This record gives sequence, C-alpha cells and structure tokens, in this order.
Amino acid sequence: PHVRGANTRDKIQSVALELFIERGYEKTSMREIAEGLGITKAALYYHFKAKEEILVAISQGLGGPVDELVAWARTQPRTLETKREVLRRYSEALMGAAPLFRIMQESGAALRTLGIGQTLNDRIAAIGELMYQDGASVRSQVRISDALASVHFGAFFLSAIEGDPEEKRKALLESALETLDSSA
Amino acid sequence: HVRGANTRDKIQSVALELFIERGYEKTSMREIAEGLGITKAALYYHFKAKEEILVAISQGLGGPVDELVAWARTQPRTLETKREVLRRYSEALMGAAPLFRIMQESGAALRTLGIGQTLNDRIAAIGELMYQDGASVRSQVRISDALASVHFGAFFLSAIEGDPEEKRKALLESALETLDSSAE
Repeated sequence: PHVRGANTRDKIQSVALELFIERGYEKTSMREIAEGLGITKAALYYHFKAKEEILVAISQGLGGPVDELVAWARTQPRTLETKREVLRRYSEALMGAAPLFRIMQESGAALRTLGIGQTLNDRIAAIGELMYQDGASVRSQVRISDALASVHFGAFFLSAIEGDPEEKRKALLESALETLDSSA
Repeated sequence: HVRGANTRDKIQSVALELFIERGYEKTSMREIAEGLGITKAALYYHFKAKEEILVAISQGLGGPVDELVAWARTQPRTLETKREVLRRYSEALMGAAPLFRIMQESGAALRTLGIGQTLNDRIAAIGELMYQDGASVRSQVRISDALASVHFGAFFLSAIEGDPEEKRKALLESALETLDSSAE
C-alpha cells in the first residue's frame, strides 16, 4: 500500500462519499476529507486536485454495472425485446448510484457538476444508442426516448412518493415499459 | 430613466438575444452594455453579475407557470384538471426553451444555484397539484412519471432531429397516456 497508489485513492472516495451523504456536498471541505484519512492535504491533492474531481470519480465507480450493461447490449439482435431487457437492467443498474442521486437533490452544485459532466453524459448516451430506432418517425422516436428518460430521472421524483423503493422501482419500470410499447 | 425598471427589462431582453445568437459563455458584460448602448456603470446598477441577469431571465420566462399554479389551485382537483395543468405546463416550458438551451450547452462556467432555486419552487408547486392523497403506489408513480416526462422533456428531446413543436406534441401525448394510466 503506497500513499500514491490506487488503494489510497479508493479510500479517499469512500470517506468523501460518507462526508457528502451525512454533512452535505457543499458543506464538506477538502480539509475535512484529508482529516478523515489522517493524511495531509498535499497527499489528498496528489490524487484529486478539487472536490468536484472526487465526485466524478465516485460516479465512475458506481457506474460499473452500466458499462457492463452496454457490453451485453451491443451483443444482442437489436430487437424490441432487446430494448425492453436493456431498460430492465438499466433500472437495476441505477440501484448502486442511489446515494449519488440523494446528494444531487441536496446540493445544486453536485447536480450541475455531474449533469454537465462528460462521463455521466456519455453513459446515458451509450444506453440511448441501443434504444434508437433507425426508421422511426417523430412520434415513435419521442416515445422510446420517454421510456428511457422515465427510468433515468426515476431516482429524483420517486424520493418522497412512498416508502419502499423496490415497489416504486418496479412500478416505475412497469410504467416505463408500457411507454416503450407505445412505440408500436 | 436609466435607473428605472424599463431599462432593467431592456437589459434582460438584450442579454437574452445575445445569449441565443452567440452563446452564454461567449457573451461578456461589455458586449451586452455595448449592444444596449449604455455604459457599464448603468449595467452594473441593475445586475452586478452575468449570472444575475440569467436569474431574472428565468423568472421572466417563468410567468405562465406561476399563473398556471394560481389557476390550478382554484380548480376542482380532478383528473381532468390534472390533464389541463399538464397540458398547460408543457406550453409554459416552451417559452423557457432558450433558458434550457443555455443550461444544456454552457458548461461549468454557469453556476445554476440561483435559477435552480426558482426552478425547484415551480416544479414543487406543480407537484403538489398532481399529487393524489388516496392513490396507490402504482398510481402515484405513474402520475409523477407523466409530470417528469414533460418537465425534463426539454432536455432529453434535444438530440432528436424532429421539429421542436412536433416533439413537444408527441411527448405531451405520451405523458397524457401515462397520466390516464394512474386512473382506477
């Protein structure tokens, strides 16, 4: 274990994530993160030069199952049944990023840095590649985009609806599948 | 008359034009002052930051939605009313399209902590109107699905090459079907 290795980098993201959830993203300072590891700010800055860089690295790690989904989806016959299973697995892949959506709702700065971030915007762009219909007109193309966007933004409006998220995730996935079927 | 509200609205109208033609990041305070014809001293008397103008532009374009909330609070709180406010909320977001285009094209230079405060208060006011007390978990999710589809519609429909109004028409109809799915 080196102070400039990968294990200390992952250890920085873990404590910073805890500091972001409990105390807030905007209220967490780089000094508090360095005090969590017990190292100096110079050792923190070697891996991440800014607080936004830590938040992006957290999104890279919790987006693994999304990258795994793109690998399996690009090896499929590209049918309407294929796009349905991609929408099911995409709803399941976003479970790991649940505390990330919680932070975006708390901090508007965390919302802007991640929403405008190129890495997170590339994930949903890759998922949209499998959802795209070549010969679809305007009506059909908007409805297949509505089915993907409904699952994408699901973690935002499903926050204060009811209690259990699994029942709400299944209901949102069920309603979004019907909009996908509306492409006809 | 340079200290009055007529010039203030003239600053917002001129700045909004320049933000569309050449972009928000490519527009400076000097170009807005020269485009209007007044000194930079007169500009900074009304707005002391470029983002401060965009906050006032967001509130100006959020006129119809504010009046839609006031009208819907005096309505019988039925599914037909929920379809009417959902159909009118789509019309209100059409006016704020240049604002959403700025947020989507501008990067980290734009801090959206200001306009996000008013944007969250509008969707929260609309959300309280779509909310249903005696609804199940399934019907509650489908209502928020119809609202979130129209809300974020100006963002996930930007890449489709269709006509801007035609894309809004198709998305509004798809959300209206999802809204009717929550019935019974």
